[PDB]
Amino acid sequence: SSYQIAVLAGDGIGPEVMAEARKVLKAVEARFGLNIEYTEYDVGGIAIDNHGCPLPEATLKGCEAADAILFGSVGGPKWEKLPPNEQPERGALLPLRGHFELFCNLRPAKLHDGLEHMSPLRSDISARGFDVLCVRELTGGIYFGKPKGRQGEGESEEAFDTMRYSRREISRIARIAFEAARGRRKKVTSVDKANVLACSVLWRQVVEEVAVDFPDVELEHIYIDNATMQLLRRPDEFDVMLCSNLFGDILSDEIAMLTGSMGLLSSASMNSTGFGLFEPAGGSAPDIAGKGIANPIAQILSAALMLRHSLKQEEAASAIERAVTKALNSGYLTGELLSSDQRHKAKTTVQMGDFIADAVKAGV
Amino acid sequence: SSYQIAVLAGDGIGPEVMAEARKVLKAVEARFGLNIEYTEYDVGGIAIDNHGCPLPEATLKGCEAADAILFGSVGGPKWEKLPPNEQPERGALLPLRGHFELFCNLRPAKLHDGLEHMSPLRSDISARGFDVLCVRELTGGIYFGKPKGRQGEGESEEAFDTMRYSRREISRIARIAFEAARGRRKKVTSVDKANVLACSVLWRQVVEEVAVDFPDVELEHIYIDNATMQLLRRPDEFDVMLCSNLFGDILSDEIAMLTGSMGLLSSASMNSTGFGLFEPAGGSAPDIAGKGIANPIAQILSAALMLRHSLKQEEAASAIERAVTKALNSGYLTGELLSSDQRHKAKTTVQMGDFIADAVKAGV
Ligand SMILES: CC(C)[C@H](C(=O)O)[C@@H](O)C(=O)O
Ligand SMILES: CC(C)[C@H](C(=O)O)[C@@H](O)C(=O)O
Ligand SMILES: [Ca+2]
Ligand SMILES: [Ca+2]
Ligand SMILES: [Cl-]
Ligand SMILES: [Cl-]
Repeated sequence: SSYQIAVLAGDGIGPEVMAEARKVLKAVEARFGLNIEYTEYDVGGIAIDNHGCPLPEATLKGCEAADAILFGSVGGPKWEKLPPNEQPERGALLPLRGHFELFCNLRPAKLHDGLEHMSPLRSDISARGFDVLCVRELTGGIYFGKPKGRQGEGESEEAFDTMRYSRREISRIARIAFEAARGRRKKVTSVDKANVLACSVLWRQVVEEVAVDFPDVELEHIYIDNATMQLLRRPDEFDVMLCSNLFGDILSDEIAMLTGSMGLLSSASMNSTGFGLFEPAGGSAPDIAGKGIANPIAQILSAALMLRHSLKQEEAASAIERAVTKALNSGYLTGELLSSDQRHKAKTTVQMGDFIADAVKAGV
Repeated sequence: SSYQIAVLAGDGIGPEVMAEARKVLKAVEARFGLNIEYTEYDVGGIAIDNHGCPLPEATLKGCEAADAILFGSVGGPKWEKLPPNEQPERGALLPLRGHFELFCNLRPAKLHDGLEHMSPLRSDISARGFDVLCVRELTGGIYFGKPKGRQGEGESEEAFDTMRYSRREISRIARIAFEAARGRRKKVTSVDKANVLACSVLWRQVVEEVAVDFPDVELEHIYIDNATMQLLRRPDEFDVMLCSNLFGDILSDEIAMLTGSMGLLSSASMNSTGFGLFEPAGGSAPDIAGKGIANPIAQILSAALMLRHSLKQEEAASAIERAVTKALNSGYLTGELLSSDQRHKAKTTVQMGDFIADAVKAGV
């Protein structure tokens, strides 16, 4: 019936961009007759300010009462002297993922036509283009493995983290990657360090076991140091990249930055029942906050991921995506998408959201 | 008195490039009156073929009787179906590092003048240039931490690796990085994941403790997912990058590939007594082997690192480096350094070594 969304806009540009996502959602709600109710909750640094911790009890409970979390961004210089476990970004995101079992992170990164010049890639590499989905295991591996901590004092004081995966954890993230490849270009590149790590040995072994169910999908394996090199040089050769938690973290940010256009990229972190956490791929960009400069496209597109993946509102999700395409091909781009001689054509955050929501209303 | 070198040329191009390094060493030996004796030992795939394992007992003992290991490259398709712990690359390199306590890996990567076009970076980024030394902790962390293995069966079978660092391990790699920065551009970027990992919390804490002894060196910290993004985009902003084992592995290969010219880059892995293992940064490139095509500069420069760091032959090391510079500025470049319209000017491996050794002889 009537969906419930926990809106966790966080810090920096999170609120001003979330305002545009919500604006575009309003247009989609009216066009498709969706009944979505939203409640806002403090998270990250504003929650520390307001409630003394990055993930208040009340915010968590709001997320459990929701069908999805629409999440902005967290962190900023203000909290960047806090002891590393009280800090906003890890203190909002890791417990969210752990509590809701959001084991699947999807971060698709593509080079958009006309924006090749912005890619830090050499012009003939960006001109080939790319389109790489990183599928990253989000609730296991070295992030949540135990023992973690430290023992001892002085020179022999040591600290430790345990990277741990079971067959079950690996197979459920691998199926996600194969299924995604199946509807893309039918190739999974599994990324590990199987020459060094026992988790990676089992990782590679299991993802190969999952492959039997996808005889139309090509699987190759690559070590993470090789994957990071190869993506800099021929990112067009990857379709779906399938990674454990630490590796996926590194790789997803790497190809996102290779696009040159992070303010266009969004993220889905989902559990097996369709609940998920939907967010822009970039940070809270505190330096540009409250200035009407941030690109809201990433947050807008996060709301379209939320519609699709949690609310099963595929039409609505697709309408927002095309209203974004339309912006991008009708000269509605924020300042960071424009070369320095074109930076005077920059639209503000409000202008971007206004356009994109008008487009949805107009039947794009 | 008379130095002893264990020559472990390995597989692929390792031998034909090592022949050029040895040729250039002969010229340096004659010019500086150095008495260097060399013994060759099988390692990697040729050792599996010849002795049934990648690091024969006899090879190890040859390395213990040596002042340094001059190491080529290991691995190739031939051994790439072996169970992952019998494989040549990990089976030669990790036990070498562990046995000789080679905790310090130095991999300097710079963009050479005139070779900017080869960098996968966008032209205005490569034109700024860069010069980044990755200092990577090589004997600890998740590579050698215990417990490592697996337990269980079926879906609940799990495997595990332990990332472990002590204050002592961190402080000795950090001093190396600060000392290196001190003689470069006086900045250390320490790379960790302190927002997630207990090893990284202690890592950051300790490297900050080491910093007190280097008040002329700026220290900043960066997370590894951010470091991999930032290096793609503004690699000119880094001087020394200081990393743990897994992270340094990823980062050193990333900036090496950002140079566009891996066949020029070499590696030093050294213990605290000056013994070390010296090797080209790139692999065994099996596809181009025995064809007189491989760039020997990386192996030649590995021999100059060996002279400097193990044999305390600074003059000799410097003479080889300048003979390399001279090649590179006198039109002696192998095929992979030349744009496709200039690829007819390519020199062979023998021609490169001949030139570089002539240059040393001539008093470069
Ligand atoms: C903030 C940090 C814990 C987080 C991660 O490592 O997952 C961030 O890097 C990300 O990619 O969401
Ligand atoms: C082969 C592998 C074990 C090794 C490493 O991870 O150290 C290689 O990647 C390297 O960089 O030397
Ligand atoms: Ca990240
Ligand atoms: Ca490597
Ligand atoms: Cl992991
Ligand atoms: Cl490590």
